[PDB]
Amino acid sequence: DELKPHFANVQAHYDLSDDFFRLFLDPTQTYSCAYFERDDMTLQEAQIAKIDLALGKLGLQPGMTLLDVGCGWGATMMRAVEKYDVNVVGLTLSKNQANHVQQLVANSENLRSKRVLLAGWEQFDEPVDRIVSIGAFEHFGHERYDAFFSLAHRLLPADGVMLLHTITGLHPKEIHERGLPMSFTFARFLKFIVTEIFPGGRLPSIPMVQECASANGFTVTRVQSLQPHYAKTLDLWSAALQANKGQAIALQSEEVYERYMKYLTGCAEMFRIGYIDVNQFTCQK
Ligand SMILES: Nc1ncnc2c1ncn2[C@@H]1O[C@H](CSCC[C@H](N)C(=O)O)[C@@H](O)[C@H]1O
Ligand SMILES: CCCCCCCCCCCCCCCC[N+](C)(C)C
Repeated sequence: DELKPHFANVQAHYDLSDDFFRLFLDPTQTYSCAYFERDDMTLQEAQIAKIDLALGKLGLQPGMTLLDVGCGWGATMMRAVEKYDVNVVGLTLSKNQANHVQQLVANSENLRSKRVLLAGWEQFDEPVDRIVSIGAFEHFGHERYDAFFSLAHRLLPADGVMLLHTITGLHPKEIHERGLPMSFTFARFLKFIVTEIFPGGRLPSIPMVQECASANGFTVTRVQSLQPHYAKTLDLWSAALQANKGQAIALQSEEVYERYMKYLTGCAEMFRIGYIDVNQFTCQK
């Protein structure tokens, strides 16, 4: 109400078709950087490793209520429930993800409380014990960053903790100063992504996040980069989508197929050269 969630911008991507995303994401449908804890893990094992890495920093205890901001297709929520025995609330602006997670909730045999809402954090006003947000922060926009942290710090308990996992990047007009190549290919890359893949998307800077967090009552006790892991994650995603080209075009179109391949491979290369990063910020209240 005070802040209208950007449903259209987010749904433009995530509500394309579950069957389409199923063509390149691992079984859990985790759509974020995996963690190859061991160099020989499969994409699936690596995604669970990333979920445990994030959830393991929140000091979870049975009965707690965990808030997942930008729950995607629900893998993180359901593992928090099954593995850590905490109640959960997931927020998403995607209709298909909400509907999908609602089915996981309907068929769950676990006794804990699980809720999924087709709503943004902008509309969530319930006290929670801990918060986890992986890959959603990039959709908030520069004009919501402060509002987001203020809300998170408010809803959390006295000794609350939020694990914010988000992509971060260097400004093109800075990579050029240090004498690094392809500063133009990078700027052009970012434009393509924000206009054809993630409308309204914004690339956060580590200093930016650090600033908004501290300025809102949080103490970032740790920053962990998984940069190299994303290049790998993206290469596995593009490898899968390519072998599924036929199903991709059939379910969608050659236009969508070609566009997503450019997106996936392009991102992988930008992580490979290190112009974009991904970090988990442990935010202590
Ligand atoms: N303002 C907002 N409030 C709630 N969810 C939001 C949001 N802006 C973006 N999101 C959600 O953030 C997610 C980005 S995709 C990441 C999904 C999941 N966390 C995973 O790691 O697999 C989507 O589910 C999108 O709907
Ligand atoms: C894998 C995505 C890499 C994006 C690199 C930088 C380009 C644009 C700036 C970011 C804005 C949108 C980010 C959306 C991230 C979505 N996922 C969590 C689903 C990957």
